[PDB]
Amino acid sequence: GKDLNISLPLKTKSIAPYETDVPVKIGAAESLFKTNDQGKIEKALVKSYHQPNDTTLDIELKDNIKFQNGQKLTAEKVKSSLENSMKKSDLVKYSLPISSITAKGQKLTIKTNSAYPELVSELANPFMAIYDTDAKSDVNQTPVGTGPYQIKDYKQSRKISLSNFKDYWQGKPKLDHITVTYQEDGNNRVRNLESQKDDLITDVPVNKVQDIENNQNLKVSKESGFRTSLLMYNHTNKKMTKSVREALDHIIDRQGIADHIYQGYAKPATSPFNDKIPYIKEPKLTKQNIEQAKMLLAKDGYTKEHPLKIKLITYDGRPELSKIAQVLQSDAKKANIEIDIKSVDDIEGYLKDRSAWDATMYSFGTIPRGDTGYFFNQAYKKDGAINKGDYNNSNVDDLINQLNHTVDVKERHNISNDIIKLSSRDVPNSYIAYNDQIVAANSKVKNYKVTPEGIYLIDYRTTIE
Ligand SMILES: N[C@@H](Cc1c[nH]c[nH+]1)C(=O)O
Ligand SMILES: N[C@@H](Cc1c[nH]c[nH+]1)C(=O)O
Ligand code: NI
Repeated sequence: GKDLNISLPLKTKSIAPYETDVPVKIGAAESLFKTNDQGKIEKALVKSYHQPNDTTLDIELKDNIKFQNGQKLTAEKVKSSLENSMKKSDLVKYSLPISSITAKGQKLTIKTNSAYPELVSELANPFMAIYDTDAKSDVNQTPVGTGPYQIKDYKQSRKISLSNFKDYWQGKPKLDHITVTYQEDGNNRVRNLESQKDDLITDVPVNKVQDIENNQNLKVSKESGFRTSLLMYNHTNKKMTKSVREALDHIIDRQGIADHIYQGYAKPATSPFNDKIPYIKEPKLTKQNIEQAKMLLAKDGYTKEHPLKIKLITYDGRPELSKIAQVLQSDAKKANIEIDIKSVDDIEGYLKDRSAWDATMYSFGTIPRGDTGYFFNQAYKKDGAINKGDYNNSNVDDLINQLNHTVDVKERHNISNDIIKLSSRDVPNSYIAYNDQIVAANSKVKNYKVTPEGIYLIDYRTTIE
């Protein structure tokens, strides 16, 4: 009727907002701040804020906002939500170095111990979305947010059912119900769309784009965005030496991957960050060189008779990753590396066992809110939430720590580029492509978001005509 069916990759376990960005994506939860369609930070739940000095953030919340259970969004509710998320999630904790929070009425004051200029930016992170900590339901199954669609039922790792919250603060939402089901295989997501089992899908495989564009019942939307595919190394395994990481870096053919695997919907990568960001100084592009890789591997004693063995993990959710793994395996054999590819259904859970993998295909949104700090703190610091391979170098740590208290924006750019230059020498990961996000829908579905941060999808204006 006005019911919308969505098919997404990357199944979740908990759907607490501090465990996954899914509740923000599907319209259930909202953070204090957001980014707009051009990627700039804006107030969302906040009416006004001020920073009287470099350790104090004063916020006044909007006065007309309710949670989906009818409770008012007050400063006390925001305090308890943020404190709970800090306690329950390392990602949230390491992004928000908050020393205290005080609340009265609609006003809250957030303090830090020292200057952290990216604090407001990180309050736009979907993992910091606000939920009602006093709700008498399990936040891991049916959290209660302020968004336009309330989660009514969750079948773990399979299906989320949401219903219109009529008193949504920005206006009455335009759909009656949304059903989200997980499907990891992109070809299956496309088949579900073509058969009308689903109405909106994300992460469309590039080789299906033409088939969908050809269909007059469907439409495809693409956004270049800020997501990077990569080969991530497990630094806790002593065999993954600098020579080995450099060898693998030279077996990748980034230009060929962008042209033939992504069919032009990606550009070859050097650093984590898309080269379209104008202040980023990218390292030199590595061109494939099998002879160089063989020479590097000989440094550690590997030969055709005694090759390096690598267990490489992959997953289906981002559909080009496993196509890249196959061609890495074929080419690596020419350089005396035998790669065994293991495709897994739950990538984040699988990689927690650091004895079970040598390298993994991976993807990540490296600059979702306009600053490089988030990525460096989460991917290049020990215990950072996306640093699955435990990369850490004290010299890089020092620069990241300096960046965190640096207010002057041009100085932040300079330190960021120094971190890129120093870290690149270690080959912490091999960044492969800056690739577009491709979303497809039935033509009757209108006003979903396909914007550069790669997080938002559903809002109170999304509809079916
Ligand atoms: N960060 C990886 C793996 C992941 C699973 N769920 C969320 N992320 C990706 O987005 O492709
Ligand atoms: N799937 C999102 C969010 C995430 C957090 N951790 C892993 N993934 C991304 O890769 O950017
Ligand atoms: Ni992810």
